[PDB]
Amino acid sequence: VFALGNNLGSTDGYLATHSQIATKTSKPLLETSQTVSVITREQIDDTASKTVQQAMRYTPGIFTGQVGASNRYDYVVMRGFADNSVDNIYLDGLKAMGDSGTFSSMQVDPYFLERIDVLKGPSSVLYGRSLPGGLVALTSKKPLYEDYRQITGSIGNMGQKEMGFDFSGPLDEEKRIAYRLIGLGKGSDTQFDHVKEERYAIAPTLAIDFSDDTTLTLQGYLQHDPNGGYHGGVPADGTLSHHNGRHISREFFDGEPSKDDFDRTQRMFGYQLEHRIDDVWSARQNFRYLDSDVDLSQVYAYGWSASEPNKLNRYFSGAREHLQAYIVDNMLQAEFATGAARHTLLTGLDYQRRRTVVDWRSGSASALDAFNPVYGDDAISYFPDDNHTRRLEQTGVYLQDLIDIDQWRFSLGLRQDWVSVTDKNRSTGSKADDDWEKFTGRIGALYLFDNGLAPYVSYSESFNPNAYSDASGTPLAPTEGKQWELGLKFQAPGSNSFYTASLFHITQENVASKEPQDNFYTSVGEVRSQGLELEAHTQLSDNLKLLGSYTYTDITYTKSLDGNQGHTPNQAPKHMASLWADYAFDAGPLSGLSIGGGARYVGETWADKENTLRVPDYTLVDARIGYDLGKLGLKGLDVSLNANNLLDKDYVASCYSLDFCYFGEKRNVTATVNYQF
Ligand SMILES: CCCCCCCCOCCOCCOCCOCCO
Ligand SMILES: CCCCCCCCCCC[C@@H](O)CC(=O)O
Ligand SMILES: CCCCCCCCCCC[C@@H](O)CC(=O)O
Ligand SMILES: CCCCCCCCCCC[C@@H](O)CC(=O)O
Ligand code: NA
Ligand code: NA
Ligand code: NI
Repeated sequence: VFALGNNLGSTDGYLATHSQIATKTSKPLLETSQTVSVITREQIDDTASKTVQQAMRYTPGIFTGQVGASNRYDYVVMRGFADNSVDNIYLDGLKAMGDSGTFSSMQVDPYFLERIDVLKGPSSVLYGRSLPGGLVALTSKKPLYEDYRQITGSIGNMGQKEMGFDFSGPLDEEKRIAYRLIGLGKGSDTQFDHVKEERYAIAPTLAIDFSDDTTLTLQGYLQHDPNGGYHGGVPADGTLSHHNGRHISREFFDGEPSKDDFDRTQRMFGYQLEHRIDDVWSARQNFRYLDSDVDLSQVYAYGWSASEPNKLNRYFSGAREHLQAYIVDNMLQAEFATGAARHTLLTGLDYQRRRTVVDWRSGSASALDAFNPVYGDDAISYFPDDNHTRRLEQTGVYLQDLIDIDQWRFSLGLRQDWVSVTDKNRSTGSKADDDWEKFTGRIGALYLFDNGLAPYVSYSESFNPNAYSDASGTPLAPTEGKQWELGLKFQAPGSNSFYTASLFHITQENVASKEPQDNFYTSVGEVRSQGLELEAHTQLSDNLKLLGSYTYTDITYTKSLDGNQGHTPNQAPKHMASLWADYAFDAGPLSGLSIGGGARYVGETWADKENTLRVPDYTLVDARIGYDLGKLGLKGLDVSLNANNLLDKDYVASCYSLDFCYFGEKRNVTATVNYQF
């Protein structure tokens, strides 16, 4: 039923049986030599996660707090590696292709997805450039071959309101052409004064069966965000502590209302072609093109002003960016036997190409009182403009073999990569132009016991182009990740329960390092991240689903010129844990009702790489109640009330440095109505 490039599992409540993310071909999680979590549509809905980042808050090895209550972009820190977290997202097989070094990172609304898979650790062997911590792969909704219709409505605090629809179905008498059309409109004042978020999006999709051997899928995703919510940060002095006498509200807005814009338009046109050649061979081509636009205009705080007492030193930052990008992945796979051994041999060739045109304005703004701001003084005092064109190109050739034999599952992969990047400075004339070729390998071995236990060991690699440069303005060499993972998976034969343990050790080399006086880097640092991840999904009866996680992460700088040579980076909790439970009353008095709840604990973190100051820990509580009106004669209609951060904690979710600390989201309460067919 076509495994190449599909998950092809089966899902039941919060638990899926298979995935494609570690292998690029459907494999049962139990027989897969990597740590892989999967978050279902149902999980996303039950926790009322507004955002792919928020949707990961019950998953071990993941930190969701990088910018606190900001929703503009999706920051997912994996296994301690925060440094280019916007780039961890892949969509229908293919990297998202935002440009991490500009304001043009892309955002996928969760209403368009059906699933989210997380793969832990270095993963370049099938994806090219990526992070040492791993990757997140989103799977979008697809056309259906029986008629389906949903309409959905939401109201909330902070002025939240959402409407959305989702029609799918067969288009022809013979059920070989199918559509899906998904639309939404969405808005929020946030917790923060004078800010809106706003989105309108629509996703059409056509699915065409060609002979008995081919499917073609045409895809669009048009999204427009006329407002970007909030993306500010404030000093730790006055947030984790008192500044002179005061404390700095979690509703505080560091900008100017008359100069705060964030307008993002993102359009994707894509296709997936699946083709069966023989009983042995399959091919598959995935492709997507992205044309984005960002206009941005903001005044933002950078520390206390040194001459004015209770006011924040502030700057301006404008941008107009046009990004155009494309990505294609070609795969050819064979299923054949050599004696006792089953082989699944994959080769493929991918190609990425990205151009981004960026006109950046900047300058200084009047200072602003941090407790009793007076807005209005929006005159900017401009610095020199800074205009660039930026291109990247990556090309990969890769080979994988999955060898099955007796109770062993083995895994081999190689990949050759070619990366070119170039920056034209249209303001000063100058040009950077640099290219690297990289080789990556992965090897895994798992053993599948008769009773449902599956120990596995795995070795694996990543590379990623370095964000930083040397004294001559040349980029540093790419960073290299290497990981040994040792893991244990369990599912009892009968049950719908699943358990996982992973011990891992990751090394990151070529990390940028600077002597504090210097303003240019050298690639001479190293980071080591090791820890333990536990994950439980339990069906305790037919009415009760549980998810449990625990995460121990010891990440430090094992080599650093900055003076931080045994420190833990910021945004890296030593401990995290979570627990979520949904109860659905079967029969009796409360039939149709559902209650669920959860708790998430995040340990203390450092505010700074110097480790001079702690961010306190926090436990947040989320809750829900739902009712199925099908019980009472209105089949398909149901209704829910959700609350995240039920106890309305103030807290600093994290800091990026002592100058930039971020508040966690306050209590968020959404009530929802869905009518199906
Ligand atoms: C279990 C108790 C809670 C159940 C409450 C169910 C009712 C849900 O109402 C939400 C429907 O409202 C959505 C309307 O939003 C858009 C309309 O406004 C236009 C804005 O210009
Ligand atoms: C109900 C959902 C509303 C749909 C929102 C999508 C907005 C996308 C803007 C696309 C504009 C270009 O296509 C027009 C052009 O080239 O001039
Ligand atoms: C086996 C045949 C492949 C099927 C056709 C797909 C070709 C994809 C074009 C990619 C362009 C790069 O190659 C350019 C390069 O960086 O050199
Ligand atoms: C059968 C396998 C054929 C493989 C074709 C490999 C082509 C790779 C060269 C293109 C790489 C660009 O991103 C950078 C560049 O070339 O400057
Ligand atoms: Na892994
Ligand atoms: Na938004
Ligand atoms: Ni616009």
